[PDB]
Amino acid sequence: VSKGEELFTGVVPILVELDGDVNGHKFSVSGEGEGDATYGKLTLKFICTTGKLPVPWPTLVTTFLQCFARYPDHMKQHDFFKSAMPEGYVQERTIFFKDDGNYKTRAEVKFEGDTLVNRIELKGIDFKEDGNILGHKLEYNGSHNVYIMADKQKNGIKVNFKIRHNIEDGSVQLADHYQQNTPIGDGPVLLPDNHYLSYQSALSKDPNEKRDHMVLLEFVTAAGIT
Repeated sequence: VSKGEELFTGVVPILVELDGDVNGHKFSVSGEGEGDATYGKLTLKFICTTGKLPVPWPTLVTTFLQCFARYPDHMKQHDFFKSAMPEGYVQERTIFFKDDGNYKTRAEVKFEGDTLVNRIELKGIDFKEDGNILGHKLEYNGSHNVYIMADKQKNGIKVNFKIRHNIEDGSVQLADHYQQNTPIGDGPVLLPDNHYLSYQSALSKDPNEKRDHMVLLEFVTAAGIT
């Protein structure tokens, strides 16, 4: 097993730091938790440290650690994420909210000692002040697939997927995701055959937490290659 892989055989502490600006509404979020890739398990708690989060927490779920996905033994040569560790990779995304604005994110995911860290910058523009996002019309508790393909030319991967956030009136707010990952190091990485990650997610609250926050539990499993 490679250095990349063996770095995830046990429980790994996680730290996330995000700075955002959506239509001029600036905010910061700190996250802590742990990942157990053996079980594709993520347990996290995010806290808005600047007061009230100006966007719905559900819209930040996908932004808030694919290196913790459980890759079946027979699919191990297709795990790009762990292969780039500990040096890490840069994840870039554009998330288009149908009939509203878009988020553009840049995240540097890598190890700092024994801690897996993700430093994120989020920029949102063209949002409607009273739309489903800035107007907070999305339900908090709104199995889904994330499609991965190799991008040989850029020595990384290209990822695409759609999320449908539940609107309070019963409708749905589509969030179309376009993602790219590129290694930070100059070392070797695994370029995968087409496959996907299956997500199970659940949002909750900490009963003793007064700050605006989100408790997020996820189970991520690679599939698509039999």
